[PDB]
Order: sequence, then structure tokens, then C-alpha cells
Amino acid sequence: DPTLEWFLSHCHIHKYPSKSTLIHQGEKAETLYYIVKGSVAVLIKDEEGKEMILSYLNQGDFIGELGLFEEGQERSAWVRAKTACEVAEISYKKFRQLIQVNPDILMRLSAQMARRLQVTSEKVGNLAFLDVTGRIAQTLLNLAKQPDAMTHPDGMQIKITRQEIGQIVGCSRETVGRILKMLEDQNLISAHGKTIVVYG
Amino acid sequence: DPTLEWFLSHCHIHKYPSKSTLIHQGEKAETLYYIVKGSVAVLIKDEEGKEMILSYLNQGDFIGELGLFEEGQERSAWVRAKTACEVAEISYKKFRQLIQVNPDILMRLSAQMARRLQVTSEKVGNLAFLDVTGRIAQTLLNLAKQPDAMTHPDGMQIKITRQEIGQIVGCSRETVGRILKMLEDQNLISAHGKTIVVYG
DNA sequence: AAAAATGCGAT
DNA sequence: CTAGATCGCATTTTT
DNA sequence: AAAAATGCGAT
DNA sequence: CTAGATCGCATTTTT
Ligand SMILES: Nc1ncnc2c1ncn2[C@@H]1O[C@@H]2COP(=O)(O)O[C@H]2[C@H]1O
Ligand SMILES: Nc1ncnc2c1ncn2[C@@H]1O[C@@H]2COP(=O)(O)O[C@H]2[C@H]1O
Ligand SMILES: Nc1ncnc2c1ncn2[C@@H]1O[C@@H]2COP(=O)(O)O[C@H]2[C@H]1O
Ligand SMILES: Nc1ncnc2c1ncn2[C@@H]1O[C@@H]2COP(=O)(O)O[C@H]2[C@H]1O
Repeated sequence: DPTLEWFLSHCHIHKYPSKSTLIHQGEKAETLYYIVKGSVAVLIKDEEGKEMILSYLNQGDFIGELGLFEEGQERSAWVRAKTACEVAEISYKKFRQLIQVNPDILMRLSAQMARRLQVTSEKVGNLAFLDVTGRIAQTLLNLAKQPDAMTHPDGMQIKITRQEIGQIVGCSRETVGRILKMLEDQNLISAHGKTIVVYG
Repeated sequence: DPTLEWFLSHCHIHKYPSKSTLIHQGEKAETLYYIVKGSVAVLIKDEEGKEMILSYLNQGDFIGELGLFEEGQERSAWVRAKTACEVAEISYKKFRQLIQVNPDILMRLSAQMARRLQVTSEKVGNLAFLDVTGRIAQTLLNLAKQPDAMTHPDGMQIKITRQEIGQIVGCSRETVGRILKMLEDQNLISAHGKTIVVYG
């Protein structure tokens, strides 16, 4: 779209290698991010260090928008890179100015926030209403419908650790591994290492 | 603020008695709400009918904003009145027009969405990281810091059923009642019926 | 060759 | 009862 | 006088 | 093991 090259034209483009940190929880927020290319993960932590992924984010997504509305706000979560990234970055102070010339970009953001709120809420009912099995099941399903999913003769093929599915459904990596074995025991999937074939 | 009487001036003011439904899950969303007075509850459901409160909302809060950004969107949750209410209502079609004359009101909304996303996320870690006891504890604490909380000689006094705390922390009313007894067993609170004194 | 991820499995 | 978290390391799977 | 909310407590 | 969900109704607490 037209207003994109414009917005982009006023941003600092930065790169972040996979596994790195773009945003740190608790720090003063003054910057806005826009993923130009790559995937990141939004995570929160417990006192011990156990992580909980709240979302994944991709091209076309803004990051660090939450601290843009109320003075002296802190980052609400850690944001780490899943792959290599190319993020457009801009100063809140700056951004505020762009949306005056054109509030339409502010709209584009608010929409995202709306979608985000929808899914988080959806994620709340999930933790409240489904048991691990169901949560893992719904996850392999979502994962398989993703574009980065590999096409395989018996269904779709994904790659991910028991550990990370655990940080997604909110359980222990041990519980994942066991539910996994059961889902295979029931001929629903077929896992070998990080590779899981979700049968169709 | 000035832009308020303005926005308000273009809304239909409606009243809703306590226990009633302002928004129904799954229906076509075309209206925006603004709580002028009163408290509501945002809830989602499981196939059985068990409810899960995602939030409470008060004066100064917008409701039904999520379906305002993408064409043909459906309400994401039920919104029910906790008390009697006076809600300002307006057509999305209309609203869209007000934020052109003044995108500043759109800002006010987006902020709310930001805060909402923060707390829901906070609520996700809670379900993932805390056990019922801890969740109930954090809840009586929050409830007691609320303005509608009654001031009592030994601390703060709140009124609420075991059933509803359950729909808040996401557990069975039976589990609430038992944790309650334990918290009293430990001289932390003192419950008699819907009344609970959270000792200070 | 390492660093990460796993599973044990009886509590 | 039913569903999950633990634990310290050696064994196995991935960068 | 009802309608709602509770607790049983052994599984 | 530790933490929670169940179940059908009579008893108790609230509108
Ligand atoms: N309730 C939870 N219990 C345990 N781990 C959790 C929870 N919620 C999120 N997690 C995280 O998810 C991870 C799954 O695998 P791990 O056992 O290695 O470590 C777990 C934590 O880091
Ligand atoms: N629940 C969520 N879902 C999706 N993205 C989120 C969520 N919570 C936080 N984020 C993103 O992660 C960012 C962390 O820092 P900010 O608070 O600046 O802004 C946050 C959002 O961009
Ligand atoms: N995981 C859950 N298990 C049971 N009830 C739940 C859950 N999440 C939300 N709830 C709701 O919270 C209510 C608490 O009291 P009830 O047992 O009457 O009914 C429960 C459901 O309506
Ligand atoms: N997680 C949430 N926290 C707070 N309010 C919410 C949440 N999810 C939905 N709502 C509100 O409830 C409304 C239900 O209908 P809408 O989707 O129009 O818009 C929704 C929001 O106004």
C-alpha cells in the first residue's frame, strides 16, 4: 500500500539474528517496531525463568506498540527472534507525528491490537477450558496450517521441540513428550525428534 | 475533557439493568459502546456453558471496539451488566466519521485496547504460572483495593460468590470454597456468605 | 565436536 | 480418580 | 416466599 | 504425590 513506503521511509531499519532479543521486559519503552521480514516470539516469565509464549509475530506486524499511549511505560514482555529479522524501528515521539499527518496508520495499528486482544482472550479460555492434550492438539493443528509448514505424503510436517510446545500450551516438556507419544499411539501424528508429521 | 461531551453528544444513551446482556457473542458487530455509568463483565464460554470472566469494565470504558477494524466481524464475547448501566452507544459507521474530524478520540480507544491487552496477557501468565490458591489470593487482593470495597476494622470487606471467583480464577466453585476455608484457616481472611473480609 | 533437547517413572 | 510437575543426568537429537 | 449459591467427600 | 473436577440435592444464604 502507499502509506507503507511512506511510514517505512521514516524508520531506522535494523537486523536481528535468530535467537536474539529485540525487546526486554520492564525497560522504558520509547520505540515502535514493525517487522519488515522474519518471525519473532513474544514471551513472559515466572520468577524461576520458565517462559510462556503469548504470541509469534511476522512480517507486517508492529511490536512495542503497547507503551505508546501512556507516558513512562515499560515493555510488557520479552520479544525474541525466531529467525533472522529485518525490523523497521521508529521513535514514539516521531510516530506520534506521522499519525497526525495521517491517523490512518494509527488505524492500521489499532486493528492489530484488536486482533491481538482477540487471540489472547481466545488463549485465556484455552488455558481455562482445555486440558493439555487438547491444547497441544489445537497447536499442532495451527502449526500445520502455517505457511512455513512442510508438505508431506501423509499430511503436514512441522519442526519444533517438546520444550517449546510446552511454552506454548503452558505445561512441562515432560508432559508434552508423553501426550505426543499418545497422539502417535493413536495414529494421529508421527514424531521423530523435532519433526512431527500431523496426519491428515 | 472537551472532546468527551462532543463524542457523547453524538451517541444514543441506553440503560441496562443489572444482570442483563449488552453484547452477545458471535453476532454481527456494528456498534460501539462507552460506559457512562455502571459496571459490566466480559465473559466467554465453553460448550457446556461454564463462563470465564476476562474482565470487568467501568465508567469511561469503551465496549464492542474489537469489531470496529475489519469488515464483517463478530462479537468476541458476551458482555453482561454487573450493576445498572448507562451506556453511550454509537454506530461504527458514525464513529469512523468522528475520528476523522478528530483522530484523537481514536487514540483514547487504542490506549484502552493497549491496557486491555496488557492485563489479558498478565492474566495468561497467571493461569500458566500460578496455582488456584495464588490466583484466588491475587484476586481477593485486587478486589479489596477496588473503590467499591467496604472499609472494615480488620481490613477491607468485599462481597462476591465462590461461584464468581471461580469464573475469575478459572476453577470450580468447590475449589474456591475450599481454598477460602484454608485462607481463613490461616487467618488471612474471614468469610461468612458472600461477605469476605480480607485482613490487613 | 559441543549445545540443546529428552526421557526416566516412581512420587 | 484423573491429569500433571518433579528430579539430576546420561543418552539421543540438533546446530 | 423463591432463586442462587453451597457443600458433601470419597472418587 | 500434589492439586483439582465430579455429582445430585438438601441445607443454608440472598434477593
Ligand atoms: N504452568 C507451567 N508449568 C510448567 N512450565 C510452564 C508453565 N507455563 C509455562 N511453562 C514453561 O513451558 C516450558 C515447557 O517445558 P519445560 O518443562 O522445559 O519448561 C516449561 C516452562 O518454561
Ligand atoms: N498478548 C500479546 N500478544 C501479542 N503481542 C503481544 C502481547 N503482549 C505483548 N505483545 C507485544 O510485545 C511487546 C512487548 O513490549 P511493549 O509493551 O512495547 O509491546 C508489546 C507488544 O508489541
Ligand atoms: N477450567 C475450568 N474448570 C471449571 N470451571 C471453570 C473453568 N474455567 C472457568 N470455569 C467456570 O468457573 C466456574 C466456577 O464455579 P462453577 O464450578 O459453578 O463453574 C465454573 C465454570 O462456570
Ligand atoms: N480480553 C478482553 N479484555 C477486556 N475486554 C474485552 C476482552 N475481550 C473482549 N472484550 C470486550 O468485549 C467486547 C465483546 O464484543 P467486541 O468483540 O465487539 O468487543 C469486545 C471488547 O470491548
